Amino acid sequence: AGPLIFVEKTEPVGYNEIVNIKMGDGTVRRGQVLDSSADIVVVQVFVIFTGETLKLPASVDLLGRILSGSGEPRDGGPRIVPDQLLDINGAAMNPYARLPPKDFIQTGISTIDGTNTLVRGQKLPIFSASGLPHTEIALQIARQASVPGSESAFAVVFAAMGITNEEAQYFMSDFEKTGALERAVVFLNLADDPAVERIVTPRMALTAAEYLAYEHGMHVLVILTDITNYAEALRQMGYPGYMYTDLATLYERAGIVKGAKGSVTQIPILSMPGDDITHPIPDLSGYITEGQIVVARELHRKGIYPPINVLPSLSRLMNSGIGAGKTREDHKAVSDQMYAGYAEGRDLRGLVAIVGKEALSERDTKFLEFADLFEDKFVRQGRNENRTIEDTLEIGWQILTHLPENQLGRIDNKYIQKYHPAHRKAK
Amino acid sequence: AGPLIFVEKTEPVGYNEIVNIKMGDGTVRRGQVLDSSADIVVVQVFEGTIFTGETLKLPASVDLLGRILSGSGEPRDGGPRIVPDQLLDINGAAMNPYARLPPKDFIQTGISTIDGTNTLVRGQKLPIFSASGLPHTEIALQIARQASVPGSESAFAVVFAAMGITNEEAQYFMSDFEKTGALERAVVFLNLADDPAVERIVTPRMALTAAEYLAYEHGMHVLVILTDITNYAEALRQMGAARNEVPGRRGYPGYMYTDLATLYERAGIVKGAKGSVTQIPILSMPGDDITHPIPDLSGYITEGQIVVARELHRKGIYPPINVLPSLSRLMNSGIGAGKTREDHKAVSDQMYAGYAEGRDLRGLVAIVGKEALSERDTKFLEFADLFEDKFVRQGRNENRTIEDTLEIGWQILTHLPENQLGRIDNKYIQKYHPAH
Ligand SMILES: NCCc1ccc(S(=O)(=O)F)cc1
Ligand SMILES: [Cl-]
Ligand SMILES: [Cl-]
Ligand SMILES: [Cl-]
Repeated sequence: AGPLIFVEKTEPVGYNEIVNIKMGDGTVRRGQVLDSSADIVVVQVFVIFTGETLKLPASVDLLGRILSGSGEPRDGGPRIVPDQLLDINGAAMNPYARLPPKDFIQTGISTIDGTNTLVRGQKLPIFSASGLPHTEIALQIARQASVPGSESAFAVVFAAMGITNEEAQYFMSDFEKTGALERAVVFLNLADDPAVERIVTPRMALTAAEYLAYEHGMHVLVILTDITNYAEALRQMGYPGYMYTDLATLYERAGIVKGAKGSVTQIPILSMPGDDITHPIPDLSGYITEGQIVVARELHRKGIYPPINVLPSLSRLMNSGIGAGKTREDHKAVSDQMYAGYAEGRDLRGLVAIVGKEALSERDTKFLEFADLFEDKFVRQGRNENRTIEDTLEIGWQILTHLPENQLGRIDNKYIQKYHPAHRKAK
Repeated sequence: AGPLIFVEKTEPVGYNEIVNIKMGDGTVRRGQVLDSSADIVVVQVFEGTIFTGETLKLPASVDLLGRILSGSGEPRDGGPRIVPDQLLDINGAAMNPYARLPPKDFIQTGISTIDGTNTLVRGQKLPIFSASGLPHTEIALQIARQASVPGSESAFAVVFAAMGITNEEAQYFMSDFEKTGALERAVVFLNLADDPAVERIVTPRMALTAAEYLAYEHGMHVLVILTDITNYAEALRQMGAARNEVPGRRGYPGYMYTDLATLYERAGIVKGAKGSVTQIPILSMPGDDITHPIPDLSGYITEGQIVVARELHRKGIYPPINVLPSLSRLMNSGIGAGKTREDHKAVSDQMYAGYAEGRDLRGLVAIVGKEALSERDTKFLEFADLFEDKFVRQGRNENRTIEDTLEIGWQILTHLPENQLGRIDNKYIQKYHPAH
């Protein structure tokens, strides 16, 4: 029933106790205690205890720290000294502007920047499944993401839920050794930590991102891995009917912030369970309103990292993040043409398995070969290969040369003459 | 080793047996047997350069319409075997029917969350993405009974192919097609769970060959509904050379990586441009990836998808389609003046944006409480309820024309302040808004 609000444990409470919760403006909401850890009370909202909301200790000094799901140090450092104590439920400060997401976030991964571009303020889930490398892709984006040319500084907030010890040490090591830590706040919730902390983890993370974005004028990228495990924690506390509204209190929290010098961008990982007997398939579609990045078993089976299939992927806001002054003027054309040539080449793989390879026409054979060049040169890149959008677009142009120039129906002749390697002038 | 073909069994055969096959075009192929049922052999052919067989054929005639057949094209309806005009091979090699033209123009399914916001166009492949326990079967059957091509000079037909189904489901589909009269414009292929696996593998090939024959030889727009590609894949991963082999590992046969493309290649406008083959495949998320790895179904998703949402199912709403993750990539080629109506794109864009905003505000309401939400936000919050209750919700038997759909859209859009309709041109507000 009713939505979840998190409260600091200041006095003992009982199950089903009726309580008041003090909101950031001095008003109070009433609810009932649902559960609690030793330090955090979970309240369902509709003489008596009046509770304070659970707070994040907020400071620019959160950057470079690795913390638990409850905000406590996990890196052997001192507790955070706060500038502000901010309600993590999201209710003390409305940082979001009524503005659409826009302008480019360069992940350095061609199958996102090139064909499915992430924009500032967007929520763009990675949609994956058991046994696929969504975790490596999330960490690669956390190492590589930037906002080319932005006057606002950039930060990452990386929140991992229900993870093993082994995973935790791997994530800490990767952030530390690459320097990615120095612009990040990292929240790690272990599988064995109290379960209440698992559901507080993304609220801590989004609070930190809102504080950096709005009070320090930053574009902040929040990567949340992964929401299925968060759904699991609600279930443990089919999925509960209130889960769909609860998820909305996570996916409402994204966008450009007031003043438009900062933004909160989310990339949640939505992984489908590999055995629905023990882990039922949750409906996480509420999070998918601005497109998705699809991690595909076919590509992984073929030994290609990252195994992202651009055809089912989409970024509904891409056009607000690309072109002259953002990426390059020819970006939309090249994206459209690669998409169309790869879709045609893939259908032609079907055709070769109907009529045989030697029956395909010479033109069809160019498109068949293009689908292989696309997967081998454009989709495939190294774990630590950080490609600028220029790099991405020039790979695109090189593999597009395999097609007959007269078959480039998605590219304006003005871009063919300016950028196609057969016509472009050396400057 | 190349393509898989399907052959009339006339004697027992062994695995990997070399066979000569007379093809539908009169030429001969040599190939190796992979598997068989009582009456069908699956053969992988060799390029160019013992048992001699003929290919399994569809008995193609316009008199397939009105008939209920098995996966192999045998009658299920107590009628006589089809009398063929032509006997066509079924693997996709027959006819060479497809044009190099883009899909376009409207198919009216009568369901608003398809036509209104994610429009199906002639020649498109638009999958329904769903999961166990959701009503994807009912949606597939509703579109089969309701679909048409408004204003087209070409005749319309449905090919409905159901794979791996129970006897009770088969009984229900027969009754439904018969009782509503949808049968007279349909060919129905029913494959049962306990029919041979190889018959399940042939089932979508029979169906697509019938659709290509009616589209290309008879100038029809044909809508092929395939339910469920997941159950097709669960048969495929146990057939022939795939048995107990693991995707991505040595021993897994190359043809497994291209089989589903032999189904999804088979759609489009046909030569002559008087007809077309449109597919609505059902892709149910299987739930058992660990124990039954199948070919990746994502290859089927290139022109959008219709997403069936358990949230909406649990709220009591049918059809429980969530338009926000749903997409039709070819929608703009099927809408607007002379296809649907000139305000269609604007109304869809505005519904989509208000619904997405309202759904975000269900999160903000939970964060701050209803009493704290602004008057403007409350109107959008309410709009997402009106969208779900009035536009998404429609009856199983309710066939809305596109005009019925746009009119419901306008009505619910009057709940928003007119100055908040930023995706609708003023020309359209004055012409079509209920207050003007
Ligand atoms: N808001 C209630 C209106 C309504 C309308 C139809 C149904 S149903 O039984 O067909 F699912 C349920 C509720
Ligand atoms: Cl902790
Ligand atoms: Cl669910
Ligand atoms: Cl695969």
